[PDB]
Amino acid sequence: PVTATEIRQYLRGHGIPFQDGHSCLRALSPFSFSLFIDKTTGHFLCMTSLAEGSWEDFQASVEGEFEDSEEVRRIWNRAIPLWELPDQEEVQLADTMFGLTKVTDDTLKRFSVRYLRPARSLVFPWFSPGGSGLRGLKLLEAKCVSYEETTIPRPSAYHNLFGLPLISRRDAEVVLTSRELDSLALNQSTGLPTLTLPRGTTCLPPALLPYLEQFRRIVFWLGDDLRSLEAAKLFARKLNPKRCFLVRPGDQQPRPLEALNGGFNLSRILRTALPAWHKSIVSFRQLREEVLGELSNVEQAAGLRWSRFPDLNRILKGHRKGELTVFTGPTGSGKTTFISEYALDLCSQGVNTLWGSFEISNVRLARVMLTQFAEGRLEDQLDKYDHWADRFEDLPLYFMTFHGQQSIRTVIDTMQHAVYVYDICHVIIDNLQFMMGTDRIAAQDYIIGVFRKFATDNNCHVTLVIHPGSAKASQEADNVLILQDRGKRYLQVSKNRFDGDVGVFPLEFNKNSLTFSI
Amino acid sequence: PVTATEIRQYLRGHGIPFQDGHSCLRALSPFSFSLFIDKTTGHFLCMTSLAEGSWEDFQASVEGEFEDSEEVRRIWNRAIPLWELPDQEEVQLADTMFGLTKVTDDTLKRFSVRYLRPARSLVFPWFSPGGSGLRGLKLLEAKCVSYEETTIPRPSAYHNLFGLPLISRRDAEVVLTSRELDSLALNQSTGLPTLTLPRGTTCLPPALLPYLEQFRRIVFWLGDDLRSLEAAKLFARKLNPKRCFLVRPGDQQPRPLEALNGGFNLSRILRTALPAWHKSIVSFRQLREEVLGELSNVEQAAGLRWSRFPDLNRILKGHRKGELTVFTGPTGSGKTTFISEYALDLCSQGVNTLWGSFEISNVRLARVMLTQFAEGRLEDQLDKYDHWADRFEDLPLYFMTFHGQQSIRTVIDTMQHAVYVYDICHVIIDNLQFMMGTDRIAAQDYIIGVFRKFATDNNCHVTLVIHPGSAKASQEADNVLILQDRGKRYLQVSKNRFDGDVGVFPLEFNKNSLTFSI
Amino acid sequence: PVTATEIRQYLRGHGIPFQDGHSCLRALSPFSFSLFIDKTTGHFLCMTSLAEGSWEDFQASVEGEFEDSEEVRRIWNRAIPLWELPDQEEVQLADTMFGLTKVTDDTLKRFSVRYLRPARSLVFPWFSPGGSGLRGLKLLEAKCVSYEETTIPRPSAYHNLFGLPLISRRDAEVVLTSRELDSLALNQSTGLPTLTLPRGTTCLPPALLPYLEQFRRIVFWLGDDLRSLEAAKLFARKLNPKRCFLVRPGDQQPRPLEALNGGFNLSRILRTALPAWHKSIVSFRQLREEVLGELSNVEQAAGLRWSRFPDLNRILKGHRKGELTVFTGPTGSGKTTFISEYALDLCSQGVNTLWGSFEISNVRLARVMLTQFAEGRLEDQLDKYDHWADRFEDLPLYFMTFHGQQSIRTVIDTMQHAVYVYDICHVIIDNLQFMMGTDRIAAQDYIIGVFRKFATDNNCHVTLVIHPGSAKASQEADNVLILQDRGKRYLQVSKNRFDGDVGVFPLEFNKNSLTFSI
Repeated sequence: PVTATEIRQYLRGHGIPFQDGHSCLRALSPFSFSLFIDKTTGHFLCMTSLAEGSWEDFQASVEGEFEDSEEVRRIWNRAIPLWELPDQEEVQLADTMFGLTKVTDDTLKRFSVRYLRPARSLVFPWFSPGGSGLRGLKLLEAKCVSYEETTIPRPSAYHNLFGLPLISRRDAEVVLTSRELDSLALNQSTGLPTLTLPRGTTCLPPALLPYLEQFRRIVFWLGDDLRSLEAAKLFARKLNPKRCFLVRPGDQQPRPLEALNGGFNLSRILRTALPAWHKSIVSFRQLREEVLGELSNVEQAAGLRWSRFPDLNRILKGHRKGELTVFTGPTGSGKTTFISEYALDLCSQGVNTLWGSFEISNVRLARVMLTQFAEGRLEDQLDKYDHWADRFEDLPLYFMTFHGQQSIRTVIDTMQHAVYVYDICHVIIDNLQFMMGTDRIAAQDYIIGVFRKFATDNNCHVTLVIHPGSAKASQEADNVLILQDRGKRYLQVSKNRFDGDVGVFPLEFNKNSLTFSI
Repeated sequence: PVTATEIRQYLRGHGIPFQDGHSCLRALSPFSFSLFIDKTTGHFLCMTSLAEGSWEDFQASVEGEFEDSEEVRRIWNRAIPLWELPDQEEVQLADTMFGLTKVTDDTLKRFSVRYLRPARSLVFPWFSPGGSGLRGLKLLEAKCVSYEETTIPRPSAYHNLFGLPLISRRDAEVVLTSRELDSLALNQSTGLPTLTLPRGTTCLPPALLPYLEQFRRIVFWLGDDLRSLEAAKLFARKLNPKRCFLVRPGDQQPRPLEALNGGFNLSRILRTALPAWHKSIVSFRQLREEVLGELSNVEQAAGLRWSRFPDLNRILKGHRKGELTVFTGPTGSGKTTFISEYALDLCSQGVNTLWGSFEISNVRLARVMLTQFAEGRLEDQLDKYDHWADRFEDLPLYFMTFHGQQSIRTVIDTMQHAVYVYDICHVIIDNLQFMMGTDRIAAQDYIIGVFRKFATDNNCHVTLVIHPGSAKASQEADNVLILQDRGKRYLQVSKNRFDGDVGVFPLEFNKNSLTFSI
Repeated sequence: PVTATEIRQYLRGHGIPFQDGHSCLRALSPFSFSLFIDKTTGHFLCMTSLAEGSWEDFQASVEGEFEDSEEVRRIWNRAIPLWELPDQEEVQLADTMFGLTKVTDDTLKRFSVRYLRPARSLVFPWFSPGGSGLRGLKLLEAKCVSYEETTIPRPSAYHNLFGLPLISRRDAEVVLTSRELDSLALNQSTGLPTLTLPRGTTCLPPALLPYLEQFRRIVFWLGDDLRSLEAAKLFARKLNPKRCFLVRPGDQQPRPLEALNGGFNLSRILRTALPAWHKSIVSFRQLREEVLGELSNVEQAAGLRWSRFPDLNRILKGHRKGELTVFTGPTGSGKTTFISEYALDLCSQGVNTLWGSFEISNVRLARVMLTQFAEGRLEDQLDKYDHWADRFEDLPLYFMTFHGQQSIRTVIDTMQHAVYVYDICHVIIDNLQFMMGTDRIAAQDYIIGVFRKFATDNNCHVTLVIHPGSAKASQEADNVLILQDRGKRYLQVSKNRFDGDVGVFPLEFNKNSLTFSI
């Protein structure tokens, strides 16, 4: 709830000379403008003092922390660099499975890419911004051709930008890659500075924003799918899209790793980058690639495909961004368990989800959702609980804890804050009456319009569950889901913004596994 | 009705330099910042002058007390220190009943733990903050394994923090314990400073807050039950939860006394303390312990169990915090006696209750409630009245006296003030019409919403008795209780927020003992 | 959303001395008044520094770009000047096809008109304002007598004013010509300075306005049709019509190229130019030519004739300027495809069109409109896609991208901004309900009146498609189009402002080509 003007006037209180630089303001550090203040969160960070915290921490600091030490040097010491391997069969097998046929040993030395023998996996080190020891390791394993990502520490704390020590202060152009292998190929040929997102197209933590402040031109290259382009656009809004460019996906525009392997020239691809910022009026030139992609990716024109609800997939046909849907049904039918299952299935595919359930006792909700993840009854499997707990704490999944605050204004800024900090791509609220907290009809209409305004402006998909349909709700909402009863129930959809397809299908619910089936 | 800004400007009137320190502001004492002013009550207290009083007393002091002397030194002189006992059988029996097998004699000397021979009970002394003589003694007796608590003077005035002289000014970390024996074990192993609450998880008087101002990190450890965690959270709100941490209860997280006896490492338990302050958005990491506890303590998921209303227990299933319930019934059925019985039974289990009865002549109400405590007729037992009077004046039970004030705003701040000063966990108001004080319907709806807002924000359970049901009351309220007549009556519940269970059961009322039965 | 006063006060902030000159203010360049600031867009441009950008760029420039290099010198080197050709048959054939019988070799040397041998086409060079190398080439080819226009680079970026180096600073009179050959004849006889519009009567980019600031008297001569006169009037509003004059079309007032060839005196035509600015009251003197033209051009009294809807042409009889029409029909009839076809057919004749479609996913709309341009199915013709893409990116066609903005005020200024920047002569909005976002009826009436006010004031034709006719809409609107169903549909018109002709005709829609037929 702190605006940029409030940040500026607070700095003027201490008389600290600050310069408005892109996203995070730069000023001389009181504890050459090393001090950086986040525009939206006020999270301070110094390039020299290396101090981080909240805005309230900064306020208390002018009046009058972490080590992250883990047994990770052992893994580094027990792994051999790829370019220092005298073996012939081992290295040839290594590049074939990881697609490193065209990767030269010079790039390996520059990026310090290491290889581990016990599991035959790549090693991607994390270097401290201050030149200290290793901060973490990222491991990629090839299985069959599928790549498995494993990192130490947990992915929620993994904030490594590959090539950060390599890039210099005199560099203004940087290209971001969703993976790390494609970054090696991109730097090998173009030679321009490049960086990799921590968890790919999952999310971009704001802590990494100050490191990218120096660059003036930024080109996004995060895959070869419409989902990657949408993820790039969300990332663009954080970094003042007036200073960044995009590379549209296409048949002739593959990923940098495949482009070098396939022999296609990548300099032309980088040259045809289109601006991510547009005026209120645009021409067809900035849309030629998008229309071509939709013409050959009609399956990608919609959202992701659910792996547990084929019947829902054949009617809704996807889960887009910005669209708002409303779910409703009679009480006592467990309409709160289904939405947890619906969110969990989408969450398993790499979608950021946020839970703002009210009057549900979210502690109990976490238990129900975890049982759904286990696809069974966890009471009997209490012995094997740590294994599923570790698997549970790697998906993008977050919860909202409101103790006394219930106003509509309060929840909006917190939801907006959540999107900025963790790239929340999906928000679900269980009870809307608790937010309240002809008057009831008018109040219900007002809050629904606010959510529709928030969903459209922020492009984040929002799902509202209604506890007793409401007047004027259908016009504002894009989709409707009704779970009626006849533990057997059926879902009926009578409004589809994207497709205009309606229908109804039955469902079978089992309390043993808390998972619906048909 | 005095805000923090009003406190600050009043200090600026005299020009006293004050520093905003956590909860109670620190300033130089005019009668090194010894003077402390409470944020909510303004109760001044000096570390050197040792002067206490109300905010109005402070205002009158700048313009122009107690001794608490009791025959308690006799008990101390007639008791022998545990570490100075040459007997062998006596000391071995003493530790077995009190669970002091692993307690070393060095800890006994440090804490000056004494033992009394006539009744075989522990002695816990109270030391004055200024280094004066003893202020009180706390006695714990083991009977069968049950511990009985007896203190001199009365528990309402017992404000002793065990280990207060022991802790130094250069200590920033303190762990609070609900008992005293576990504090001895905690200090024996960890060696970190620790303190004990006066009456355990009952309440924390604000007078003890300035003594804890010096510490920056505070860890709560008040038992191994969900009730203890809830009590810790209420205590956290008083002491700026941004500077305190919590230890969640669990099977692998026992009390410090049992942890040392059981051999479990306690350093790990202290290391995994989770912050008591959270943002508006949280992840699953800060909820792993809570969901595990609810999975193995399903009986503790609800409130306490009544010892006198099994029929009410089988439907309501508990008495939670923050939930609001409304009681109603026809006049002349003695609906005011039942609520006194309902509060008294919960009060007997260690729950703070406040009475704001209007148009009931609370002096008469005290007589009725006391007769219910005696479980019979006190008219015949007038000879044995002092014994029950002493037993009556040790439960947490308080009353509200409103002579002329009837406005809704006035009662809200007084109720809020009562919670801050004595940890009021339950508020009951007999008559709502007296507070008033289509107009009547609108006024009744407004005040009910205010109570619901107050109950939810402060997490204090509030019960309203309605004197003739009301429109729009069911939606705002969480539970409904109706006492209809057919001195035989029956209670019907048609709304259960926590469980959704409804029913109706008869009751038999006897005027001889003023206690309902079935 | 920046007014002229805001521009003036911002300049006063830096203390830059600025002089209010006609359209674009003149001031001393900080990076003799070389700096020019656009009144409506603030697009800065310096005659010496040669720096261009947006108003926000100017704001950021005071705190603390393009090359357009193409292989065009090869074409110039491979072409021979017309006056340097020793051939006799070739030059005689060249002038007969291009109508250059009366053109003298002296004019060719002065304007540096070149001729290319491989395709037998004229060459019109583009010179940089700073005297640098060639910026572009315009090619005119004669085929049978029809002239084909081809320019390098794309017409959207062609901003060449023929004769700009030739005209001096001491010239106050300039005559604008829609073509280039007529400019050569006009300068040959009159000898007065003259310039040519980049794409003729299509549009006048604001970037060319500062170059015409020096001239005080401007005479428009853009053809011999009522459309040319209307286009001249729209151009007049941009350049303060108080300083410009018009030449009315007529039988005795042909184009300058034909006037010299036909032997008619052109000095008299230039002398009888009428002012383009009039008071609120006028006499018949300034209307004698207009009434004569309408008397002999009754076919030109209305708008253009559609080349794909003869049935619609026989009833509506044309597409005028300033008139507002409303289109409506039942959903699911593809009423959004027809309006794209209607706009595309008019766009193919040289009419600037703007798309502000809402809830249509304009990226998909571009695909549908492009398929209509191909007059068939592009899925099978994906191999021959670049050829149609190049043909698609030369018509005047623009789109509006609104992500979160939906207010009526926002869309009005953007539409007004679009007209100023690109001479938008046609605006079509697909969904009006999305702009919203008895109250609905009042809101719908208000926005329709705003569009009617905008259409009448700006003389731009606006078409609104209504998604369910509305009350009070017929009175404000000028024409109504209804597409009912009985994929066969029929269009009914029941209101014609210009003609008063009503009727209804059927239509046949084919999904293979997405083009209606009868």
